[PDB]
Amino acid sequence: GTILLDLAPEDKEYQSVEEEMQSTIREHRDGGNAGGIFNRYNVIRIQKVVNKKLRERFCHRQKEVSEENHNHHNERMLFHGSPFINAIIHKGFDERHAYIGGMFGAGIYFAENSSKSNQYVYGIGGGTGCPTHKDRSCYICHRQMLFCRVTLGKSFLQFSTIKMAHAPPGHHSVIGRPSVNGLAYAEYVIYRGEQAYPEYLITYQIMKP
Ligand SMILES: CCN(C(=O)C1CCN(S(=O)(=O)c2cc3c(ccn3C(C)=O)cc2Br)CC1)c1cccc(C)c1
Ligand SMILES: [Cl-]
Ligand SMILES: [Cl-]
Ligand SMILES: [Cl-]
Ligand SMILES: [Cl-]
Ligand SMILES: [Cl-]
Ligand SMILES: [Zn+2]
Repeated sequence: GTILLDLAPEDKEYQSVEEEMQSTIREHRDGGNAGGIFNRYNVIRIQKVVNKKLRERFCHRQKEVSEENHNHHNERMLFHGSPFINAIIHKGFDERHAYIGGMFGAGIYFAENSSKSNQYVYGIGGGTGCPTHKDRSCYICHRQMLFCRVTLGKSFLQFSTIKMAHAPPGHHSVIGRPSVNGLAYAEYVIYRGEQAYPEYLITYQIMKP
């Protein structure tokens, strides 16, 4: 039931998304190992993901969370990267595919920094990089990430690794927060797929500095 609406680069909605993507790039602690060395993307395409059933599921859950959290669903626009974008835009996020070994356990991970999500596009820690050149810093091959609506509800703030299966009691999400001698950039984790909607599909390259 998914329809992808291609946005014209002249569209202000396209430009809004690209601006968020470009302006949230950060220098990463790993010197570029996972996601590559760049300070700018070349955006190839931005598509709006239209899926009535997925939207219904997302909205139903958002209403529940809102009622459970003093009428604040705390929706945030956040980036997601993984090798599973094609499945996500058709069937949604599915925590049954999330396993307990992750830094914050069996959840679906999002970032406020696009360059953090870019570290996951080819796998955890960038995997082995692009299929053709096996280069995590490939400047040739195309990449995709999502810019998603994410229902956070009441977030549990976590500063170090804790492998949990579900949000803590009374909460709807976990935020891995920067701390001294800890994380550098925030990571946002939900443990129910229906708390995210894959609003925008971005096709891009990283650019060589
Ligand atoms: C960013 C961290 N991260 C995730 O959050 C994963 C969470 C689970 N997802 S998921 O979107 O729910 C998901 C995972 C899937 C599939 C089909 C196979 N999958 C397999 C084998 O996993 C579909 C989806 Br709809 C994809 C995103 C991740 C990212 C890259 C690689 C891996 C293993 C996990
Ligand atoms: Cl416009
Ligand atoms: Cl980092
Ligand atoms: Cl193309
Ligand atoms: Cl829709
Ligand atoms: Cl897939
Ligand atoms: Zn390549």
